[PDB]
Amino acid sequence: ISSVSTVESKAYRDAMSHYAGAVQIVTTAGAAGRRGLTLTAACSVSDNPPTILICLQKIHEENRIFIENGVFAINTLAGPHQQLADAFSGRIGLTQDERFELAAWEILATGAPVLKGALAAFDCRVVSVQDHSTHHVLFGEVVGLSSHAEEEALIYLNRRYHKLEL
Amino acid sequence: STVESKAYRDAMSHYAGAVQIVTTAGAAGRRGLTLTAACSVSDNPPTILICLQKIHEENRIFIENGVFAINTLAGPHQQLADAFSGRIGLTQDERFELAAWEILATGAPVLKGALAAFDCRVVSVQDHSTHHVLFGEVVGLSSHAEEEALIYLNRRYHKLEL
Ligand SMILES: Cc1cc2nc3c(=O)[nH]c(=O)nc-3n(C[C@H](O)[C@H](O)[C@H](O)COP(=O)(O)O)c2cc1C
Repeated sequence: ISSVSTVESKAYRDAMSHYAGAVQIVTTAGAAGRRGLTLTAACSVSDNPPTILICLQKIHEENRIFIENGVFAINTLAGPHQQLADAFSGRIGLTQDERFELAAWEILATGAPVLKGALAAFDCRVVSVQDHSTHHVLFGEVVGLSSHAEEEALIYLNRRYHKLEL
Repeated sequence: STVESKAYRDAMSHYAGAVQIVTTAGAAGRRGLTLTAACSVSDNPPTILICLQKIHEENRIFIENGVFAINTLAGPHQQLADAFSGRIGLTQDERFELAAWEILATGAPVLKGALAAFDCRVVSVQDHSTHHVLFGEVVGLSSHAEEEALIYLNRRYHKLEL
C-alpha cells in the first residue's frame, strides 16, 4: 500500500463536497494584528484537556498572524451569520477591519475576537504548529468558552450553505 | 489554564459533525467505529486526519494495520451509526453485519451506499493526551449521489438535504 498513488486532487475535492462541515469563523488578535477567516477544517481532539485543531491554508501568508499571536478563537456560526461567513471567506472583498465591523465582538481569555450570538466559541492558546503540505495545522488548548441557545447551525455541504435546526 | 471538560463537551454539542464510520482491516483484525472527530487536512496530496480515543484499547488496530477508510454516512445510516458507536452493544462482527461492504485500495471495509468513502494509508500517528491523531493519505475513493447527509448536532441525529 506504500507504493500506490494517492487519488487526484479534483476527484478528492468532489468527494469532499459530500462531507458536511459546521461553519466557523476563526479569529486572532495580538502583536501581529487582528485577523479572521471562515473555516470548516477543524475538529475536537480531546476533552481532557480540551483541545481543538484548525487547518489554515499556507498560500495565504496572512495566516501566519495566528501562529505569531499564539492564540485563536473558533466561533461556531448560527442561522443569522451568512453575511459574516461571506465576509470572512473573502466573497465580498473588504479589509479585515471592514469585515469585523459587520458584527459585534467581545473577548473571553486570550483577546481573540469572540462573536456575540455564536452557537459556541472556543478561545484557545496554540500548543502545536504543524506543516502538512498545503496547510498549517494548529492545535489549541481551550482556555475560554461560551455557548448560546441559537435555533439553527450554519453548515456547508454540496458547495452551498445550509441551516440546520438544533 | 484550560476550561472544564464537561463545559467543553456541552459547548461542543452546538458544533455539528458529519457522521462517519471509520474502518480498518488487516493482520490485526477488522474494526469500525462511529466518529465525527475528523477533517480534511490537504487536497495535495489528499490527506485526512482522525482522532481515536485511547480508552478504547482496540483502536490500536487502526495503528497496527496502518490503513483506514472513512465512510461518510447518508440518511438511512442512523441505526448503523448507533451500532458503531458502541451504545447498543453487539460485537464488531455483529455491527458489520448490519450493512454491505466492499474494498477499494487498502482492504479496509468501504460502506456500500455511503455518501463518500476515503480509503487511506496511515502516514503519521501522534499522541495527544487522551487520543491518537492519525494522518492518512487517500489512495482510494468512492462517492454516491445520496439525497441526505447524516449529521450529529445537539445530542441528536439529523438528516440534511444536499
Ligand atoms: C465554507 C468555506 C470553508 C472554508 N474553510 C477553510 C479552512 O478550513 N481553512 C482555510 O484556510 N480556509 C478556509 N476557507 C477559505 C478562507 O475563508 C479564505 O481563504 C480566507 O477568508 C481568506 O480569503 P481572502 O484572502 O480572499 O480574503 C473556507 C472558505 C469557505 C467559503
